[PDB]
Amino acid sequence: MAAAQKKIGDSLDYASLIQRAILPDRQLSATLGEHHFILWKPRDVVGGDFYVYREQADGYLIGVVDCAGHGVPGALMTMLARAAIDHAIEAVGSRDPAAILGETDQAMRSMLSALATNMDAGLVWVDRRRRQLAFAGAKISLYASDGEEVQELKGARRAIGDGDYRNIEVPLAPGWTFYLSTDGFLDQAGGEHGFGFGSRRFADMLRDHARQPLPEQAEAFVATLAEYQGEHPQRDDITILSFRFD
Amino acid sequence: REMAAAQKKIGDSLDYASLIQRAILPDRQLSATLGEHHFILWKPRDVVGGDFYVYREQADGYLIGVVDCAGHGVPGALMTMLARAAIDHAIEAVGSRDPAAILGETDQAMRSMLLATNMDAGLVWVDRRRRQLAFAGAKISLYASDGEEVQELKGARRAIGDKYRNIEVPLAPGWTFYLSTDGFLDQAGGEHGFGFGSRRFADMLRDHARQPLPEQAEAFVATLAEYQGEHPQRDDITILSFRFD
Ligand SMILES: [Mg+2]
Ligand SMILES: [Mg+2]
Ligand SMILES: [Mg+2]
Ligand SMILES: [Mg+2]
Ligand SMILES: [Mg+2]
Ligand SMILES: [Mg+2]
Repeated sequence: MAAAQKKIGDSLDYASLIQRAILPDRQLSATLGEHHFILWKPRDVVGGDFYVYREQADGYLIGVVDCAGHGVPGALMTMLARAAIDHAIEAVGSRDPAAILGETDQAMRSMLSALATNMDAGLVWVDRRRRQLAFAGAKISLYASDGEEVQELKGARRAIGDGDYRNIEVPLAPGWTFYLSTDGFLDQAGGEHGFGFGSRRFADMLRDHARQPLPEQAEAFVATLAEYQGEHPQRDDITILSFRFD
Repeated sequence: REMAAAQKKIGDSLDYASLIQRAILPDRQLSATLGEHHFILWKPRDVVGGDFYVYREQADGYLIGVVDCAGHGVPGALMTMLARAAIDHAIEAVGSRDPAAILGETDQAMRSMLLATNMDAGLVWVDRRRRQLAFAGAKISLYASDGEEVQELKGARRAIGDKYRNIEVPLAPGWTFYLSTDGFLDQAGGEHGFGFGSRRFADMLRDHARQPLPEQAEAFVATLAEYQGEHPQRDDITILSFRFD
């Protein structure tokens, strides 16, 4: 009998309302408008992926997080990590991504006493006033493109909760689109042999669309994966948070 | 054609999600500091629930409490992660000695992060140095018994998320204290499928209040199992008990 399957589905659908409530959608739309786009597709109804955003007068903090697991266990991690990120932003400010990650790690260790509790994160402080960007990541990269060149600011090879973090500071040039993605989109199986999309198809896709309006890029990226994937099930939670300077 | 493998996947996922929820519980700290001066009864309705409990040891005393978040199952379990972190923030912002201030601050921390979102909580600051207690609750009571009388320090009839004060009380020797969510008192059973209730609960506490707390815990489980019979578990159950002298 599939009556139990209906019960769980209704329970998870309501749990997705809780997980959506912790996402900064409204704030992103109201402050960045079309100078951002969000792609957020959990594998199940609730996932282990989420994203953060904190607007300041002089710039903004923006990031993506992939907590251990997907489904319900991943979604539980997402609640803890969202609160751990808020604590960290309050303890060290929103301008130092490496300090935020260090403090997030500590806050997580403080709440969780064999359990996979590690998490990937890519955090960026966009300092509009001083025209420079600070990035710090644990197994998450910052991709940047002007439609000609594709740069990848690689994150540390260590996940949060196992590592000391450092910021990568780049000049902030106009005409550049930035992309923060979890592994899910790049790991999506598909195509002729069932290989994951990968870093090379991803960098090419970004360069190809980087100069385009971000609402158009978002649509093209969704249609590019839908096409690639075909009949293959979604392998992992997908998140792409994009933002553009001038 | 019956894709039953999905039901296995979800079951294994929930069982692993219960390891995450158990990791946020202060079991180890409670056992290491209170030993047999405490007992915990924690039984979610499903694999994961909306109920949890807190504990924070200080040099001069301890903070102990129970929380019942909106819902049960997975949605309830998501609320517990948020509330656990909101309680940590509140303890850091106002200290672990003012239960009413902790509840106020927990409410604010919850409103900043987030739909039924209200929650019940009963928080107690046990002062060892002043030989007193401070209690504040939102739809949760503090029960006390010496095996003869039963005292109930009632919490506000409003939940955290609607509209808090401390009730200070002296610690007399031979008294056992009990913090329970509504789940045990709402358990359907008996002759007419009625919930256990406050009067059967007070009598149960009085009947066992003189026993070692590991024995009380067992008697409480056997009392509900008997009452419940064939009735399914109606809600998440939590009983956190503590004793001084
Ligand atoms: Mg994950
Ligand atoms: Mg990975
Ligand atoms: Mg992933
Ligand atoms: Mg509940
Ligand atoms: Mg109730
Ligand atoms: Mg309840």
